[PDB]
Amino acid sequence: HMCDAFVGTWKLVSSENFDDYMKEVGVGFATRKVAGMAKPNMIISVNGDVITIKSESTFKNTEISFILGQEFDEVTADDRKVKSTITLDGGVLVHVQKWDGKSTTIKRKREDDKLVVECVMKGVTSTRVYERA
Ligand SMILES: CO[C@@H](C(=O)O)c1cccc(OCc2ccccc2Cl)c1OCc1ccccc1Cl
Repeated sequence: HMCDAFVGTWKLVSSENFDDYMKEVGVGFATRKVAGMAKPNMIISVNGDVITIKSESTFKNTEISFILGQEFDEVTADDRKVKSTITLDGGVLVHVQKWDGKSTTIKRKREDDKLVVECVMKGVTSTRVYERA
């Protein structure tokens, strides 16, 4: 029941500073422009200890499955090959991605009827807000 309030189908409804986040991560111009248009649907499910997060959009479809605290390989939507670990901290899903001596942290939390995603790379934060689909 660890992630019950996250489970479901969610649709992106707002974004702030995502272009700048992507710049900080090292994403190139064309990918930033196209990816920045996307309004993904995020599908979160749990089966035993395994959490699956799918993202479906016009730009790319991604899927990760993981156990909390157990590192895994991830290919991001911008084609980074990262090592990821996702944990729960006080009801917030905390996702750290490491690649090329770089790191980014993505936090997902339930706030009212929304799922709020905060993405941080160095001093740059982006906020992505999802509603139930
Ligand atoms: C599933 O993770 C979602 C979420 O929780 O909002 C999420 C959290 C943090 C960064 C994300 O994309 C980083 C990216 C995406 C595209 C280009 C450059 C970068 Cl740097 C992201 O996926 C967003 C995406 C996922 C799949 C398909 C399209 C999109 Cl636009």
